[PDB]
Amino acid sequence: GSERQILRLKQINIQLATKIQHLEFSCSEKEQEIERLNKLLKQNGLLG
Amino acid sequence: GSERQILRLKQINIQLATKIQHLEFSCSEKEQEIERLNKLLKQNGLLG
Repeated sequence: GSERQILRLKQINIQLATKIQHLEFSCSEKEQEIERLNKLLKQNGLLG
Repeated sequence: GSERQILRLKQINIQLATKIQHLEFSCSEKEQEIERLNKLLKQNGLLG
């Protein structure tokens, strides 16, 4: 009964650990874009 | 025994699920930041 949770949680945790690495890269990619756009605004006089 | 192993797996689980929620919120806020920057660029003639 109860012990069957062990494999379920082990496998879910592996999936979640992988998902964290894919979201870290996606978030980082968006940060690089924000920096690029900020610079473009700054070079054009529009970032204060 | 197995009860304690399960408790530990659940704690890891919630730690991972909480980090995913956070990165989903962070990613979304960055996409909104990208939208706002793009709209500024568009208004100042920098996006064609």
